[PDB]
Amino acid sequence: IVGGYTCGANTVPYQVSLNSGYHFCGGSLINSQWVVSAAHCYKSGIQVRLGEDNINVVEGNEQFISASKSIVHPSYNSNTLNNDIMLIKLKSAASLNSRVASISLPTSCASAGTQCLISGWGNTKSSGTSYPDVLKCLKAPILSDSSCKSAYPGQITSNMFCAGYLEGGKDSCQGDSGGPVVCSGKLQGIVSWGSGCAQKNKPGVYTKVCNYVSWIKQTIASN
Ligand SMILES: [Ca+2]
Repeated sequence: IVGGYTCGANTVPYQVSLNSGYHFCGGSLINSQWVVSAAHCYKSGIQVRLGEDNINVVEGNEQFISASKSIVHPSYNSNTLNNDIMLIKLKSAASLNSRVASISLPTSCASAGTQCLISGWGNTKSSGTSYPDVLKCLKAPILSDSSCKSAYPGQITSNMFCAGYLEGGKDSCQGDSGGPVVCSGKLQGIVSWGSGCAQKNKPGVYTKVCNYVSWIKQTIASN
């Protein structure tokens, strides 16, 4: 997250860190045994880390649970990042409390102008690199589809939306991928891609979760 603020320990209780010996992507807890992330975060041997603030210090609220199964969306296209969404099933159910909690799926798509919360442990610089150890937060609005397509000609599908600031300075970034975009207490987006980070006229692009609620619910119900 570039230009954000320190969330505070366990103030984003649905935020997960995906770990393969190191943090490499975010994700969102959507019930006690399932996590949603980005398909471009796929790898084998994922450990899901819940209840994290400082990802380099054991602080006492963590739950570490291995993935038993990963399901990349059937139509994921790694060249265009269309359908950039993946489901991860935990080997055992998480213990839910005030600091580890699930985020609700949306019943409707959010409109442009809605304010959302984006969070992650990604890079905090637009040039160069600095990775934080504690979770960072950013409040940002959903941009109109017209602004989004004008910023990224020929690249925005109906499964993507833009959020952020056309002036630049505030954005998600590398290492935030897979993490949540929450608006009005519902999961509306997944950190997916962008050109650089926090660059003028290049806002973040996010997977549009409301298009996938049917697939998510059907998949969870039979796996
Ligand atoms: Ca920790």
